Amino acid sequence: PQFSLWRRPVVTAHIEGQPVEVLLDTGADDSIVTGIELGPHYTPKIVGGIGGFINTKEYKNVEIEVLGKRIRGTIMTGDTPINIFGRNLLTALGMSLNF
Amino acid sequence: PQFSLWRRPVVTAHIEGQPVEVLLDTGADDSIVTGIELGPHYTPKIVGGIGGFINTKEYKNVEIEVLGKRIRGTIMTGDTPINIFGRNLLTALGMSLNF
Repeated sequence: PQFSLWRRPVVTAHIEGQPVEVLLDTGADDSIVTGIELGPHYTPKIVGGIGGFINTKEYKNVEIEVLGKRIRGTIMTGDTPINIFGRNLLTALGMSLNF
Repeated sequence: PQFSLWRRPVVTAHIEGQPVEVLLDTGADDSIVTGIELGPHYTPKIVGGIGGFINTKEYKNVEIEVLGKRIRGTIMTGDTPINIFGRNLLTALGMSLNF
């Protein structure tokens, strides 16, 4: 199936059974969400975006449900204005940029 | 043809005949580049990214060459750490997010 880019390629994912709205975003190496609690077990980060950097909490082998797929993968949590699924999760999902 | 997301979907565009390396990025509404002079004729902006906002110069019906296509479209210029072609230019280019 497909996403044409006339609208934001936005979707609903359950991370550990909580549901979040994420933008599928080719331009990110990682995936940052806010709004969900992933717990105690993390290594911190610093991510760079357009206008600065933010402080995030890095979580590995995290349960993700999205597009009728069950995936395990790394997610960061922090100060993001929008939730993104970066290229790390799109490779896993089997996605391509077609033209 | 296609971009699988194992590598950054990066490409070379000529904006007004100058060549720039751009990341095709689904997660942007617009396209911001730095490094090129587009001239005097602009309306300013403020774009929001992850960590803040930046100040940009908005240019319309700008000549773009990329992927053996000649396109006209809006580009912003400013403080971007990476050059991006947002969803505004990918619709024009005939791109889709396939899975």
